[PDB]
Amino acid sequence: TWQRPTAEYVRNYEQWQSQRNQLQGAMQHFSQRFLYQSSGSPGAYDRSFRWKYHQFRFLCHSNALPSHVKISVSRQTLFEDSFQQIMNMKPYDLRRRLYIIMRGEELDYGGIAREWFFLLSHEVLNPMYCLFEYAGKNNYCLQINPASSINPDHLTYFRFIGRFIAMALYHGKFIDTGFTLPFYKRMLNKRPTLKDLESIDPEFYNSIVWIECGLELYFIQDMEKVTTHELKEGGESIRVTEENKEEYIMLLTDWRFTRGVEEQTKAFLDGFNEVAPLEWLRYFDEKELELMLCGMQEIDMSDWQKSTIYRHYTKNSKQIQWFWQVVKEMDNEKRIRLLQFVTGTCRLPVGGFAELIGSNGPQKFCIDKVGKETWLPRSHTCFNRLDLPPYKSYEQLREKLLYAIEET
Ligand code: NA
Repeated sequence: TWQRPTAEYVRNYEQWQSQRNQLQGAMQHFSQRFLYQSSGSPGAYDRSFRWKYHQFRFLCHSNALPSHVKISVSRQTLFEDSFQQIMNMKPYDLRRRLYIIMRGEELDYGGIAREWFFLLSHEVLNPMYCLFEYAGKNNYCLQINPASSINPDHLTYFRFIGRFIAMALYHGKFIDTGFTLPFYKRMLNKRPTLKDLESIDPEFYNSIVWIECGLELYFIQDMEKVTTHELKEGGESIRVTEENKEEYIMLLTDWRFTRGVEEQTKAFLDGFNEVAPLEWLRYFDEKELELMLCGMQEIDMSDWQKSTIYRHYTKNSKQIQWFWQVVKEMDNEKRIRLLQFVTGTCRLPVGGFAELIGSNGPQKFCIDKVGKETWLPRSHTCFNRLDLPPYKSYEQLREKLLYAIEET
């Protein structure tokens, strides 16, 4: 199906199948995700996630056509069945209440849509289709495959994936595809930063940082057969001057997050926007959007504490005592946000904090002493690591930690 089989296609195929067995189990765990209880108005603006969710919800109700639509599918042909129906419906009818009819299976229509959204959100990752790939080891750091074109229907598929994610959000259902924060940034129209490069391509991040005694470069980029690309008009001709670089770094970073995925992302965003206008997400930051789409979980504090590792610090060290106390003080939603800051996602694997994964593989939540008291804490999400300055007080740590976290 589409791409010929590489050695690495075979590898990714098996991971996906295993994922399907695992997913079959995993639903019980997925069903205890939650957001907020219904309300229509959300009351007076208060900067909180709660208010934003309600306001959004409200927009979805208010603009909903009445009655329902039947989406008819077979369990073994979920992707293909869903695609046809959805694509042949007219986006506004997807705003009506969803009745998902699983063929041959007979009360809990909410329960069925929930499972359908979950299943389908894994089925789209199928290495056949060639839509996505992973940057790190195993299934670390999802991204659109630059070579999605190998599948000649790929843009239509991306458009459908767009409607599907808009429907999850529009009907308040959770998906589990694994999109990254920079991908959400793009749905919000925020420009991903250099910091964000570290999340997805840490070594590329290092090179950009290093970028005066340094070799020959051109406002051009080589992307892979091969084809080089302009990076602004007639860039081949335009020498990057080892002291004239911002244009290069900026455009580079921007290009790293748009290399060979421009039409695919456009197509994804038109699909989303037909169903639920992107304008409606205006209040959300990229972590809040992830939350809307994936759902909150209860963060088990003790699981967190147990499976944390330290560097130049023990559990006894004063700064870490202060850390855990502050975390305890936090409500669940602030615990999630700290989780997103340090690991780049609000999703926790099946068993909990021992299984945590980084770029390199198994990689538990880490805290090292590294800062400058005047510096705020910082993270390296590829390594699930918090750099926590050896602060000189509880209130020093608490202010800074809270600040870095709600920062955007
Ligand atoms: Na991570």
